[PDB]
Amino acid sequence: AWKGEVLANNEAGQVTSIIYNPGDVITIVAAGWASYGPTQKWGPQGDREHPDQGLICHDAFCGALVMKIGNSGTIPVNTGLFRWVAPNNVQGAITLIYNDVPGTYGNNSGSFSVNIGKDQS
Amino acid sequence: AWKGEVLANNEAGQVTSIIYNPGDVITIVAAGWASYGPTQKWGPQGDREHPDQGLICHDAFCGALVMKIGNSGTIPVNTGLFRWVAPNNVQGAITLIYNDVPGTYGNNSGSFSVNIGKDQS
Amino acid sequence: AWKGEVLANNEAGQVTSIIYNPGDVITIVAAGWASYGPTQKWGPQGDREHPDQGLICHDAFCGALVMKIGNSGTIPVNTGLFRWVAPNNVQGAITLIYNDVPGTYGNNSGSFSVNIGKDQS
Amino acid sequence: AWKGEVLANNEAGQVTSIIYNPGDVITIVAAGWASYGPTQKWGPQGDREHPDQGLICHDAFCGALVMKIGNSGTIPVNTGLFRWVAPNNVQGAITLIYNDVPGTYGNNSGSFSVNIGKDQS
Ligand SMILES: CCNC(=O)[C@@H]1C[C@H](NC(=O)[C@H](Cc2cn(CCNC(=O)c3ccc(S[C@@H]4O[C@H](CO)[C@H](O)[C@H](O)[C@H]4O)cc3)nn2)NC)CN1
Ligand SMILES: [Ca+2]
Ligand SMILES: [Ca+2]
Ligand SMILES: [Ca+2]
Ligand SMILES: [Ca+2]
Repeated sequence: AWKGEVLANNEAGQVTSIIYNPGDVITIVAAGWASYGPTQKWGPQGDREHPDQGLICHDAFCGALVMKIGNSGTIPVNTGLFRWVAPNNVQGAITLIYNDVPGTYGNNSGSFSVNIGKDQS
Repeated sequence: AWKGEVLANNEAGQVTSIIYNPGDVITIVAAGWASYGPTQKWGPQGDREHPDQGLICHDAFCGALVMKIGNSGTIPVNTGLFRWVAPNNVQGAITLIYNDVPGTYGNNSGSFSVNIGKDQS
Repeated sequence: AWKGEVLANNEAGQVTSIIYNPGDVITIVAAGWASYGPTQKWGPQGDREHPDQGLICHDAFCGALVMKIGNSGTIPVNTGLFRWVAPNNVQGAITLIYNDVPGTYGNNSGSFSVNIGKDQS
Repeated sequence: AWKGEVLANNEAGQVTSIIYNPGDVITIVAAGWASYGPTQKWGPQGDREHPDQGLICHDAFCGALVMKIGNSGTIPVNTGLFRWVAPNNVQGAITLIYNDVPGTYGNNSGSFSVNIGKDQS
């Protein structure tokens, strides 16, 4: 299991100790407050009212928590995933990332606190 | 396990099929959008900017997801709980509840989706 | 989870810290060597050659590991149980017991080492 | 999870679907009756009275259940493993094998019924 923080201004994402292998079932729970620029902060679902201006993940809101598994595309995480199997046979190290537009991370603030564990299988 | 929705307008909350017993380890993941009156909506951590005017749970923000276990007082859930064990004594059915001031749920809207499961212990 | 020894000469059995509640899924692994009287010893499946002369559990061999849940009748455990649900209407503390004839435990020897855990549900 | 049987007369062993990866926690439960040649039978701990005349696993009795993980040496299983983590650098498919002297499996009989699962980690 892994626990740690994902900073909103960290464009490269936060590598975890979790390697997702074939057959794994995982659960993720994320909490906390972050911003992509505004004074206001949002939780791990991000800002539902904000337009997509070239986000790294088009299937989550600006300011949401997302991830990559190995060489996968970005996958939404939001507040978390319950007893979840990765689609399309993706595998590898899990990296958590704040959803913003590339090159605009420098004004971001806050972080999310994230737990990931493997479940029974 | 149990999956369902918790309406922001329901002062009675949503009973689940999960009975929390001593020593149980549980995980909850919550998502969605709700409001305690204003046009804006917030996720399950609620509105960090809003003062407590008599909330049912003084340890979570207005608009956050909380729960009771049996006849306990309210306990924060927020975006969820990861492999969590209760304080000694609580037992009984989990009921999920939107955090607002009693008598003021009339103008509330939206809902949270929630998954609850028992973990290894 | 619980880990402990169950002595073969212990007619009252070994009460564990595990309380089986409705809906629980459990796993048990048992190991070791014990005798109901003879000089040789057998594992937790007992002695497949030995006739039943009034055992506390008629559905396991003499020298097998069995259990009660609360005030239930005896239930076979043998080498263990994998992700097992109890019959309806059985609940309470798990007590582990060596399978022998009542009043004949005095000449028994050895013990079984047992682990019990609750699984995801 | 894998469920199946391991024949006493199968010298090559039984290659399961469980790929043990770094960090995994596994549980195995084994049951049943088998023999290395005699008309008598033993459970998955094998025959405690029998000398070791060149067994594939010297840390278990003749007639016990043992395993390999990838290209590891043999590891005793006996009646099972409870929430077990492998030695460092040990990884790969789990092969289950009856413990007998090489070249002497042809007179063996019976089988053990075996369940393997991955636990939470
Ligand atoms: C008719 C007599 N039957 C029996 O004795 C059987 C076997 C068990 N025996 C006992 O528990 C005791 C104690 C005992 C003493 N020894 C050492 C002498 N026996 C011996 O060395 C031996 C060796 C081999 C075999 S069978 C043989 O085993 C090989 C691997 O070791 C291989 O698998 C071959 O394919 C297989 O044929 C038997 C005995 N050992 N145990 N004696 C009463 C209980 N009933
Ligand atoms: Ca930004
Ligand atoms: Ca309101
Ligand atoms: Ca006896
Ligand atoms: Ca043989």
